[PDB]
Amino acid sequence: GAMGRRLGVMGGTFDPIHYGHLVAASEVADLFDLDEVVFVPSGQPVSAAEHRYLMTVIATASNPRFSVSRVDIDRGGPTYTKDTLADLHALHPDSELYFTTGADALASIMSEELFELARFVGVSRPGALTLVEIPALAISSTDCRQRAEQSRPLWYLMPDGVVQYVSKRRLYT
Amino acid sequence: GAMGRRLGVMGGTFDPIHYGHLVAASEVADLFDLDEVVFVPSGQPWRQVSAAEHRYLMTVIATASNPRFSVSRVDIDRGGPTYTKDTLADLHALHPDSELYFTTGADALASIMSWQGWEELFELARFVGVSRPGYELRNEHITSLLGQLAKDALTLVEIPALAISSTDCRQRAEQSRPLWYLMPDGVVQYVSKRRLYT
Ligand SMILES: NC(=O)c1ccc[n+]([C@@H]2O[C@H](COP(=O)([O-])OP(=O)(O)OC[C@H]3O[C@@H](n4cnc5c(N)ncnc54)[C@H](OP(=O)(O)O)[C@@H]3O)[C@@H](O)[C@H]2O)c1
Ligand SMILES: NC(=O)c1ccc[n+]([C@@H]2O[C@H](COP(=O)([O-])OP(=O)(O)OC[C@H]3O[C@@H](n4cnc5c(N)ncnc54)[C@H](OP(=O)(O)O)[C@@H]3O)[C@@H](O)[C@H]2O)c1
Repeated sequence: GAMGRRLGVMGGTFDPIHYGHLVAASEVADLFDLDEVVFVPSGQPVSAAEHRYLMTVIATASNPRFSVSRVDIDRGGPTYTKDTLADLHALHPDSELYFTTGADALASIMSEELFELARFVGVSRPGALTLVEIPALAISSTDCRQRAEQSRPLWYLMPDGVVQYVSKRRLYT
Repeated sequence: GAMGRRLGVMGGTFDPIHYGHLVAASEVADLFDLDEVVFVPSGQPWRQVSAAEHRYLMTVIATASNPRFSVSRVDIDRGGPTYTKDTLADLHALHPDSELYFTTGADALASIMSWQGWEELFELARFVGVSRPGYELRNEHITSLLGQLAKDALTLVEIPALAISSTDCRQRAEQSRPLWYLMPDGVVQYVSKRRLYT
């Protein structure tokens, strides 16, 4: 990008992924001049990992600057962000890494050397380490699961392909 | 539908249309058992908006894939300032056997409720005010007006996705910031190709 090789790392459970996440990634990419945003579904932080992976693949497929990595899922065991960053650094060693996730998740992970590996960006609804406010994050995976539980439509909260994956695999019923 | 023939009427300026609007229409359709939602881009405002045809076309682009959404020209072709009374009369004439459910933003519905002659609107349609998070009615006259209304005549529904606003979209466009995932791809491209907020 304009500020050198930079890579977003969008950590999350994504159960399900939705337009709030996609908007957040898109915004964070623009603000920090990122070349790409790798979505990394957590292995073990909840639907099976293959579902969360495929929903993320379906959702990001059409964007040339988004991709999905299985590094946390394929590692096995609990998911640590130091391992995610190590793996992604090994793949893109000439890029500066920008780890992006929900601000609340980011408030907990800091319970040290993580800052040697990456810059951290916390996203939330409004109200080194940077906080970015995203109005579309009023959409949440919790509402999405409840709507699916109650048989209410998910249209326009997420890509059609993800609306259909959730319905076809009966994910939250 | 499950409670009879019902048509959603989704009234707005739509400058631009966004996923908020589309989520709102989809949710109200489900909540009120509506067979169809007709989007009605507004004509002249009561303020500078993009030309009516742009707003018409973004709305067509955005609703095309949905079998239950359509777009009407009745307000853009009437001319003068848009009165929802005229919208409803026109749509009533066109869909004589449907109960109409006029749906718009809660703040706009309050303005409609402030207009002299509001009573005759409820002879033509039921009303749904869609609000975003943090919405509060701060009008004691309008609050008392709600008590004049029959059961199910007016319903308020909070839609988290209406945090996305047309005002924020126009600002993002003005600031060369991406609109991806706030609105359908076709609408992002329309805005860019017609250079709407430059
Ligand atoms: N020890 C560790 O290294 C450790 C510990 C905890 C978390 N983490 C990491 O933190 C990340 C987040 O974990 P999680 O999703 O399981 O947290 P979570 O507890 O499921 O969610 C916390 C909040 O963050 C939001 N959120 C999560 N991921 C997001 C994203 N990428 N973009 C925007 N909002 C997002 C959530 O909204 P939605 O529900 O709508 O997504 C929710 O409001 C993962 O990469 C995980 O590996 C690491
Ligand atoms: N006296 C009258 O009969 C009278 C007077 C005024 C308006 N109206 C009618 O009221 C409707 C709204 O007018 P407008 O768009 O010009 O109002 P507006 O002032 O531009 O909108 C006020 C608020 O309502 C939201 N909103 C508008 N239409 C919406 C919709 N269909 N669904 C969800 N949120 C919506 C707006 O969000 P966004 O910016 O994101 O859309 C904004 O937060 C139109 O059909 C208009 O003809 C009638």
